[PDB]
Amino acid sequence: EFNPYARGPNPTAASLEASAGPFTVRSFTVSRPSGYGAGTVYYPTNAGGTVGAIAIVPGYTARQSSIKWWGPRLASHGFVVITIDTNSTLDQPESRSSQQMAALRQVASLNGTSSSPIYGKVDTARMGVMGWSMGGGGSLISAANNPSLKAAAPQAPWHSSTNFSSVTVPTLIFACENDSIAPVNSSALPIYDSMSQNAKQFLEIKGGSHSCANSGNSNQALIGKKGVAWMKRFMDNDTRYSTFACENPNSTAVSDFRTANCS
Ligand SMILES: *[C@@H]1O[C@H](CO)[C@@H](O)[C@H](O)[C@H]1NC(C)=O
Ligand SMILES: *[C@@H]1O[C@H](CO)[C@@H](O)[C@H](O)[C@H]1NC(C)=O
Ligand SMILES: *[C@@H]1O[C@H](CO)[C@@H](O)[C@H](O)[C@H]1NC(C)=O
Ligand SMILES: *[C@@H]1O[C@H](CO)[C@@H](O)[C@H](O)[C@H]1NC(C)=O
Repeated sequence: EFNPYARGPNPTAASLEASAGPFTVRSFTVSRPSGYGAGTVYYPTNAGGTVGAIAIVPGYTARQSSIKWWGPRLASHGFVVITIDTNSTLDQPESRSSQQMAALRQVASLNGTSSSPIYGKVDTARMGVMGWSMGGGGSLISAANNPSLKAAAPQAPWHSSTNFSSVTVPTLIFACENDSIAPVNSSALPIYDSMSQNAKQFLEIKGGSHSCANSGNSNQALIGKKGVAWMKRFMDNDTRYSTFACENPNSTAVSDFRTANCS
């Protein structure tokens, strides 16, 4: 069927590995954050139609800088992306999930706000969640509590419980092989293995420390391709991205790859 959510040119490995997607990106600081500490909104100026919204949360002690690279990278492919700072840098996963969802709520509110740069740019029914470490755990809590979310793609996630068997949202877990903060064997892989009801994927970056998917990482072509492909496939229902979303990269930079129920 004609997909009313399809945006942008037909993807290629090259187009998805590039630093920038097809759309021009602008950004603004949120003047009065509603339910979180601070936020930057990244948006395409020329997507050609309304686009989904993604909210991204940092890890413990961390700020927008740790996750900022996702803002332009995703927005340039046709998303409105909010990177947040938490109320406290020492907020835990449940609080991070609440704040992530408050950020999505504010982006949806701004779609209806005539003074906003994202006035009329958002499809409030199509949302995604991403984040690092405790903000990754928070993303999985967000998905568990809000199953109408269309996609989740946390990185090096941690939560006090690894049991996300209730999650029905398509979930891509970025993991870091040599993580010594939230070891893969005790955190990311148990989380991945808990999820039985969803499309899901596990992508472990070989030799990576806990920060392996953060701003300034040396694998932006692969990690950015996978994140954009997952969000395109599931937030936009865009089957042009089915092979990019589901494929094993068969990459010497990937130490572990798993996927299930992917189409
Ligand atoms: C974040 O702080 C705002 C402002 O005080 C508040 O409305 C919100 O409830 C806080 N969120 C959490 C999860 O503590
Ligand atoms: C966002 O606003 C635009 C223009 O007013 C509108 O066409 C669109 O439906 C809105 N989004 C949602 C999800 O209602
Ligand atoms: C996770 O929680 C579900 C729901 O209680 C339970 O049936 C299951 O045993 C737990 N799963 C794991 C993977 O420990
Ligand atoms: C991985 O290899 C399989 C089997 O040869 C192939 O179907 C798939 O395209 C490969 N992935 C990439 C990125 O080429």
